Amino acid sequence: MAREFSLEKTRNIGIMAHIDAGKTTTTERILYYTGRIITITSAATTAAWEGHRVNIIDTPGHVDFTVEVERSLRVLDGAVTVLDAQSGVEPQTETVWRQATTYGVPRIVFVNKMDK
RNA sequence: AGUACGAGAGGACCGGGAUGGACAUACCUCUGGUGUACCAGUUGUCGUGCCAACGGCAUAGCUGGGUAGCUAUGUGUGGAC
Ligand SMILES: CC(=O)O[C@H]1C[C@@]2(C)[C@@H](C[C@@H](O)[C@H]3[C@@]4(C)CC[C@@H](O)[C@@H](C)[C@@H]4CC[C@@]32C)/C1=C(\CCC=C1CCCC1)C(=O)O
Ligand SMILES: Nc1nc2c(ncn2[C@@H]2O[C@H](COP(=O)(O)OP(=O)(O)O)[C@@H](O)[C@H]2O)c(=O)[nH]1
Ligand SMILES: [Mg+2]
Ligand SMILES: [Mg+2]
Ligand SMILES: [Mg+2]
Ligand SMILES: [Mg+2]
Ligand SMILES: [Mg+2]
Ligand SMILES: [Mg+2]
Repeated sequence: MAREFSLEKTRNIGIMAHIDAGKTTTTERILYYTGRIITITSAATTAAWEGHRVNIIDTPGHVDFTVEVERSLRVLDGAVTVLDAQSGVEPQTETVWRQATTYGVPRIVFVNKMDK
């Protein structure tokens, strides 16, 4: 009938980072918070945050699996680049950053592992 | 401590615990073995005059169990600090 969320409230985002940076943990926490008033599977997951629809795609970090990053950045609108606090930008962080730049995807950086 | 290291794959030193193999030793409470003067079942035959009950011989006649002792495959202990 009528779409439950308008175009102005849609966010198609991908979580990308170097290996072990915390993409899966971040996605799990995001899903938990959006679902409270968690198994991560499938290409994309749909959730709601503050009246906004959020499609999340969690990407792999290894350079061996750059296909997933490519095929996700192709269809995504925004990206969250996760950085390990102790090491900052790492080689696969650079690789995913260049892929996002090639696809012209806006990015927000998130420094995870501040407690480490 | 998935820490140091490592692009990644992977992946520690040092330290702290648990639990084994093999070996040694003591020991029989347990699990089992043996257990020829323990209990019981049973065949053939000869006896105790006969019935009943018993004895001899047949590998301890054979068979099912089995005390102590002696025992391992069983139970403790050791090579720690
Ligand atoms: C985000 C996510 O879920 O990544 C998953 C999904 C993932 C990207 C996977 C790695 C790999 O198997 C991938 C390939 C390319 C494998 C070949 C084909 O089967 C294709 C169709 C297949 C597509 C995707 C797939 C299944 C993931 C992954 C990495 C696993 C980590 C390892 C560390 C050493 C051992 C491996 C992860 O957990 O990050
Ligand atoms: N100390 C700490 N560990 C984290 C944090 N986020 C994730 N981790 C852990 O670091 C590892 C990161 O792996 P994962 O989240 O799967 O990351 P991915 O490789 O980017 O998908 C896992 O062992 C997590 O438990 C964080 O903020 N702090
Ligand atoms: Mg992951
Ligand atoms: Mg004994
Ligand atoms: Mg005894
Ligand atoms: Mg005679
Ligand atoms: Mg008679
Ligand atoms: Mg004779």
